[PDB]
Amino acid sequence: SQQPFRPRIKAQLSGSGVSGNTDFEANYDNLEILSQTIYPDAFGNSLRSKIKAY
Amino acid sequence: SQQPFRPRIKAQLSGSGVSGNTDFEANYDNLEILSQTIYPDAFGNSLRSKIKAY
Repeated sequence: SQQPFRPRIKAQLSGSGVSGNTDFEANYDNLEILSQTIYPDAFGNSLRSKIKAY
Repeated sequence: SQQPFRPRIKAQLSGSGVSGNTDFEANYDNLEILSQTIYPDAFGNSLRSKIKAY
């Protein structure tokens, strides 16, 4: 269902987590999503033939 | 077979007529027929599309 498409990446997690008994809320890691929009493009070409006899 | 059409109406009589002993030929009435001619007319409209891809 061809539409302008939007592919997304997620960056690498690059935080220190938690050590030992510390719970996750002391260092939550941030998921980051980057995006791009790809709009379609129509293009074509045609060939016209001669008369059937030829 | 939709040809040009021609309807007709019969007009209503007027005119004095004859009185007494006067004979009919002294005032003949006119049986008047009126007609109209309706000629057909062709008319139409159109919508063109963009490329199938669009």
